[PDB]
Amino acid sequence: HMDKAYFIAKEVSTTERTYLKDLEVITSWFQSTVSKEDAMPEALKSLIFPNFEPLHKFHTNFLKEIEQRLALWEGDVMLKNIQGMKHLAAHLWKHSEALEALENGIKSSRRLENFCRDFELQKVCYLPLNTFLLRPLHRLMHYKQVLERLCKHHPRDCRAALAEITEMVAQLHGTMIKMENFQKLHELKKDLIGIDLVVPGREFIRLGSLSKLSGKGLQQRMFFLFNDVLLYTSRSNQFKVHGQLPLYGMTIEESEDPHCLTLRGQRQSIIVAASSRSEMEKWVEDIQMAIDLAETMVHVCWHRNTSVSMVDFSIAVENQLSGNLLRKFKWQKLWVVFTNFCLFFYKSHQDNHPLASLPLLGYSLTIYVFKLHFKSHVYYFRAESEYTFERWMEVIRSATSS
Repeated sequence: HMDKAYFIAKEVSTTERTYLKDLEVITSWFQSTVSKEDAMPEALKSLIFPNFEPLHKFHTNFLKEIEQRLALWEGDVMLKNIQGMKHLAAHLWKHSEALEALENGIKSSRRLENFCRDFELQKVCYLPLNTFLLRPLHRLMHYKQVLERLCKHHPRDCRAALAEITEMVAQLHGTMIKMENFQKLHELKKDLIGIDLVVPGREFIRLGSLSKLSGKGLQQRMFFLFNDVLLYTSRSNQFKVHGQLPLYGMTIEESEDPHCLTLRGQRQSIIVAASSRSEMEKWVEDIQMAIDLAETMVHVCWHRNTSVSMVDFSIAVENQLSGNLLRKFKWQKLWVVFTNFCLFFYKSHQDNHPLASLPLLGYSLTIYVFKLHFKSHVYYFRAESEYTFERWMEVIRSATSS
């Protein structure tokens, strides 16, 4: 074909091909590492897997339907299977129950904790294990994004799919946010030492690097502003918390005694130096808005002096885009995955092991070929189409520089 409509189907199939590959990190890869141990209680094993395997055996049947229509071309398949997913919503409502359960067992069974982490260190678990339990619900969003873009292009059946998906996703908007802020709350507690942070009435705002001022000089420390408490590190294996600063009620003002600002709390007060001008201006609004309302990416941020928000996290999720393109410096052809604001390189399509991974924080996008410039490391990327070159920068530029 030779138009923007057909090119969409490629994006769908190519991102569906990795979606299944993510389920195969559970219905396949995590499955065998469970049956080999028999260490997971039959109460939990019959709670995570029964709600997951049908997703694979269906979306594989979806994939055989769409890729078939691709081969015929060189619409209806959407509304057909989208109407079919409605017989899967029940499973998706049991995901939040699972993620909460998968942590109550790690907080008790020391075997499960020592094993789950040991599984996370496998080279198929390219993302933290918890995030894989969300993918069945994330594929709901990226179906909306595709079917919306069709209702913009085409000048009747696509209108049914964007209507069906919306009502569906907006109904699953319940768990998709509860367990959304649950994961990045729990995973944060796996990188922070000296806390012992899972309060039911607690949310996550943002985190990042802010060169804290001290009597000595300036000291770059990590800052994790939560709903109620902003806490910070002290620079062994993980990040050792220094002190806490309960928000309500504190006063934050600008300063001159370095492009910075102070934070006078009702208890203790500290002076924080920003990384830029809009690193301050970003941190300020996130802080005061969490004060007024009160009435890993960690190592990447720390090592590059940038901040990441829940506001930011949901952005690099709506901007998930997998597919093929070519890469070389001053061509290698490889299957490339974009997820959690990070690049992932694969040898070929049907792999299950990342060749390498490019952390896209601080990288600048410039110029069917774009270029990801950063400090000294410079990469060139040639996309395989005209729409896929637009769509590639579409997700990258929105996750990298702006």
